[PDB]
Amino acid sequence: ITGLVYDQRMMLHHNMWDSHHPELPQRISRIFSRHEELRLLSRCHRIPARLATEEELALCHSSKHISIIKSSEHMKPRDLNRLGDEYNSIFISNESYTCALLAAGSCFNSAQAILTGQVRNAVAIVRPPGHHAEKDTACGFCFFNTAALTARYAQSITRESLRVLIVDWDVHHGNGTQHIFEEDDSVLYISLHRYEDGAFFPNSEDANYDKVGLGKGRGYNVNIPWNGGKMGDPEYMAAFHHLVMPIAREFAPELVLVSAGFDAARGDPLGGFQVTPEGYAHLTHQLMSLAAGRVLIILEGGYNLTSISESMSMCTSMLLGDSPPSLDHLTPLKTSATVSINNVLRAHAPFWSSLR
Ligand SMILES: NCCCNCCCCCC(O)(O)C(F)(F)F
Ligand SMILES: [Br-]
Ligand SMILES: [Br-]
Ligand SMILES: [Br-]
Ligand SMILES: [K+]
Ligand SMILES: [K+]
Ligand SMILES: [Zn+2]
Repeated sequence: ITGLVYDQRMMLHHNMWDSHHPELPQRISRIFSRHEELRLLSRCHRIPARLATEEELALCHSSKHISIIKSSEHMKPRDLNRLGDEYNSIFISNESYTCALLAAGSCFNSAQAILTGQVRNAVAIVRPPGHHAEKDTACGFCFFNTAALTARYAQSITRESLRVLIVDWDVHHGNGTQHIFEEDDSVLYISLHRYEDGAFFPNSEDANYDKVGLGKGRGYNVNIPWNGGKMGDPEYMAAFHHLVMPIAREFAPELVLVSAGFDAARGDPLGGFQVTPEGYAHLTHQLMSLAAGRVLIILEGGYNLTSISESMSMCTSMLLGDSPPSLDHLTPLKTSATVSINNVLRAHAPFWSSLR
């Protein structure tokens, strides 16, 4: 069976100055609603949300960071505004901390359900997102790094060296996730992201292909950066075919986490890409051949309400065992994307024998 967690309480996090800010509360209600419409919801086993504990947060975050974000809970508006503006792209309301605890806790429960064999796989319709969050700071709509925390939680209830793969197909680089695991050979981080030579958020050259990890983590950080063109299904299918999947098989994860942002989607106001729902279905389907089907799909970004609802529903459909929808005829990829994939191929060929 396929697990699903959703809690409307996570809608409580909101922007009291700009109510039309793209990271909307209804991002999660709309995705959930689409699951009802497509009658996918009843096919799933509902997994309860819970609060992450401060101890669980400490798995990836410093006492300082946890403490300050926690304090925002009892802050007055003007102090909330001040505190948020101290970060890169953050808004805060009195409910933000709790919502971020719920987001992470929901994912812990889902990973637990997967690892105990209660479900085979699962989707987590959560917010605020997580993958920009660093050990010591909030960033890009994220407070705590949900997927990173779920990885450590997973290892904490199995064995410390449980091989976790994190595929991050949110259109932005997960800077927080890369950094948290940069010296780690037990968590393989693979991100596809619009890069534009560092001009695309989060504007750091950390996201380039030559950042392959440090220390015993060398080779266990894979950045696939897109430059120039409007990337869509063919570019992503080719990157999975040439890079993501063979690296994944060689790594042989025991658990796959998808930092599944849907802002690379056709229609997204931010991403500028054109991955279709069918595309996301095929990416999901391929990831399902890993870790004996143990896949947790975690909502990150994505800001066209219609696009993210259709896209994530299609993923859940794949996790339920539906056959992949047919892709549009795959155009020869944009020459820029070929150059990107070759750069990664050359950068990780020394660490992965499947790449040569
Ligand atoms: N003029 C400044 C534009 C800054 N734009 C911020 C984009 C944030 C993206 C967040 C995300 O989609 O990566 C997450 F997954 F975290 F939600
Ligand atoms: Br923005
Ligand atoms: Br239903
Ligand atoms: Br952006
Ligand atoms: K990404
Ligand atoms: K790593
Ligand atoms: Zn994003």
